[PDB]
Amino acid sequence: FVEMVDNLRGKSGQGYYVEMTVGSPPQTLNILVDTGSSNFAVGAAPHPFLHRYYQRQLSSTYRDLRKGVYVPYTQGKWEGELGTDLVSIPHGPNVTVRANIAAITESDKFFINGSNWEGILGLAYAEIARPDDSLEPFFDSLVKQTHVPNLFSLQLCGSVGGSMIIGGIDHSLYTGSLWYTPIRREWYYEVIIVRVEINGQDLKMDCKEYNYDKSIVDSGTTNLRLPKKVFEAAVKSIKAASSTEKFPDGFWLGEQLVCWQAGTTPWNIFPVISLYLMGEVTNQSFRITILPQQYLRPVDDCYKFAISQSSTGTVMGAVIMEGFYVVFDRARKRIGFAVSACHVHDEFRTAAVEGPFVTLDMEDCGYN
Ligand SMILES: C[C@@H](NC(=O)c1cc(C(=O)N[C@@H](Cc2ccccc2)[C@H](O)CNC2CC2)cc(N(C)S(C)(=O)=O)c1)c1ccccc1
Ligand SMILES: [Cl-]
Repeated sequence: FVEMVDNLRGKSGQGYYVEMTVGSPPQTLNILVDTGSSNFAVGAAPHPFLHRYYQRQLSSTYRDLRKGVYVPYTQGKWEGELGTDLVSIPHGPNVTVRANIAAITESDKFFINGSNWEGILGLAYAEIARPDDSLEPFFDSLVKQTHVPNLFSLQLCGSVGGSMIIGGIDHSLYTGSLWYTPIRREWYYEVIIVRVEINGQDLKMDCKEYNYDKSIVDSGTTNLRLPKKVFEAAVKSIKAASSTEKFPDGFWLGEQLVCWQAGTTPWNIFPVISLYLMGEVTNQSFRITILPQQYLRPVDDCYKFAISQSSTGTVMGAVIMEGFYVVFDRARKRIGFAVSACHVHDEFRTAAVEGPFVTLDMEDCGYN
């Protein structure tokens, strides 16, 4: 699928986007790729931060749906006007579909001043689509209206780059074997984590903990976010493996940045981290392992701590995704992980995907 290879750009900390076109003739926009949301939504007014925006009056295929949408985030809020128009992805399959568009007419703390994107492509399911499940998401319009197979894969390469392969997989982007975890239910890309090790040390928690109340795969979130009760323990252990050097008790966020002279970065006082994921077969699991490199983000070389808490559940943000090629195999209701060809890896230890493991009572790990 060489046409689609390297079709993502970005800057550290500012997200991964793909170029799309909207309306007739096409208007070109950069659009953030987010697997943790389900609306396609673009700037539609001259917000000053925006390099460009969808100008509906210039498109003959635009059709008004005469309905509004209001999407608060955690911090990031937008409001827009629903319509539909002709959408296409230059570095994607050679098709065009009529999809839903939320013309963003007002927003607070959503756009990033200095970024080079103007929109968001929500790749999750109708169930979490705003205003409600009737608003069909982009990918579902894609598949229903063309021959494009019901699947996509992401390689996010941590100025950033990567690939979104729409409709398939490209073997050039990973090594070894793909391992697959079921999508527990189609709303977010929900999965079940069944064991967590730090440096190989289990945290011997109840595994219902690791998924309280969700575990999810989300390209639109920077961090590995862990549930309150899990975050606490994770922290204690990673803080314990790391006690060669002290650090502010607030830096284990969040609340500060940490620093070492460039090259002085203390890589190894940090443990690799492992999530075991439910496998395809009863009582079988597999693990994904990431480096401190993945969860220590460049912001003198000052890094942030990419793990954090959530009353939301686990969020396998880009901290996770950067180590792997992730295949969203909607057709078979499963997600696949393979070691990424582009992940950042030193010479002492690299990211890994391995199995099979035996693990009992995996069903018991799904919070209900
Ligand atoms: C842009 C940046 N995202 C961020 O840096 C960032 C974004 C979000 C955020 O909420 N992202 C949105 C999409 C969304 C995307 C962009 C703007 C608004 C909404 C996404 O739909 C969230 N999905 C959750 C509802 C399940 C959340 C956080 N976390 C709270 S955090 C501090 O724990 O990591 C960080 C980023 C950087 C690199 C890679 C990916 C994303
Ligand atoms: Cl439609």
